[PDB]
Amino acid sequence: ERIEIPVLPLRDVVVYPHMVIPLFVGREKSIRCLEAAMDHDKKIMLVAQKEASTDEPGVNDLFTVGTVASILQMLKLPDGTVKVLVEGLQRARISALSDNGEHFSAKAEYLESPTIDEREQEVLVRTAISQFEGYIKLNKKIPPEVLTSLNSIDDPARLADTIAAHMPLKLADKQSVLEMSDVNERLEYLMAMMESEIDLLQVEKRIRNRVKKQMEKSQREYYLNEQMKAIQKELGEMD
Repeated sequence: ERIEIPVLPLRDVVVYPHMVIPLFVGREKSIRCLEAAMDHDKKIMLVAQKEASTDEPGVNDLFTVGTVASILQMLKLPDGTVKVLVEGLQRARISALSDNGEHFSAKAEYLESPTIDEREQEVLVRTAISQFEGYIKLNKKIPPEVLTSLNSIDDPARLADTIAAHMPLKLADKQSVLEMSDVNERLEYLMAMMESEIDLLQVEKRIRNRVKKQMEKSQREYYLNEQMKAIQKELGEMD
């Protein structure tokens, strides 16, 4: 499906379908289009830029693929900056964009491509939820309950986007997950990201524990030895 709407660049985020996020916008070149799209069926195209998070992005500075996202609110703030809450809807490819003065006009696509063998994908889904489950245990910044809340949800595409959204992926991976149309492939990629992380978090934990035991052993040695002094002193001062 061909769609002809405007593009808002995101400095360092990727907004996945069914992901809700506050964007903070303070440019003379954005808000005016964030309003003109507000009263135009409430739908925005969200494309992230790349290397040198340059405040004045050109036309080659955007990625090929983005997210169509609806606007949940707009809110002027004490410093003149609009907090705009959004929800991502579906991914779409750039045919060609256009810097029409300030904002960006663009065409035109839609995400819609699954895979064969739903037995493999059944397993692969189960493996993914189960890996995430063990992942939040090591992450712990993530609400232990949005795991189980969306443990139910059928949608594999949505499962993968929920996992992507809740992990501290680098941009490149963020976008490559957006760019992958095959839901199986992105589930296996994210399972590779989780595992990598998990390993890293196990290394760091072991290190932190060796380090704590050392601090505690050293501190106690110093205390015991300030004791020995203070006693030898009180003893000398006797006969």
